[PDB]
Amino acid sequence: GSSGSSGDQKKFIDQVIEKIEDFLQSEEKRSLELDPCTGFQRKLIYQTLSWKYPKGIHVETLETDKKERHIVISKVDEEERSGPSSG
Repeated sequence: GSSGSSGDQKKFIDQVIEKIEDFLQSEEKRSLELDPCTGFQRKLIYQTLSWKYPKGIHVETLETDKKERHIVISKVDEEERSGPSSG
C-alpha cells in the first residue's frame, strides 16, 4: 500500500523538519535535540535526514535519565568531513 502510514509519517517528519530548519537558521545553536522516538518513527527521522540532510548535520542518539534515548542533531561541515570511508 504505502499511503496511510507514509502520509502519516510525512506530517510527523515534516513537523520535525521545521525544528531542524529553525535550528539551522540560528547561529549560536550548535546541536539540536529532538523528541525520543518509540522505534519506527526514530528510523523515519534518520531515514529522512538520510537524504534530507546527508552532509551538513550529525544525527546522534543520546540517552540520559529522564531524557532517555533521544535523537540529537549537531552542526557539521563539508570541509571538516574527510569524505567517503571506503575510498
